Amino acid sequence: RSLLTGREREIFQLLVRDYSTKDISIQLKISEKTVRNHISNTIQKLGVSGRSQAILELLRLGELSLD
Repeated sequence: RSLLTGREREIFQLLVRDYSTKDISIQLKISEKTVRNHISNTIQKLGVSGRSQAILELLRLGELSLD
């Protein structure tokens, strides 16, 4: 079992790829407000200061790839 849902992991894998929250919402077919709230929720779960430190935490945990 993971610390993220499949959806949360897919959102952060697209931030690694320099997608805007607007691009991400289109690709995953959800609202941009929901993309933002997922990101906020993960930031709080990981205890980190923002999106950059969320990405680096999830790379350190083996949840994301650099590519």
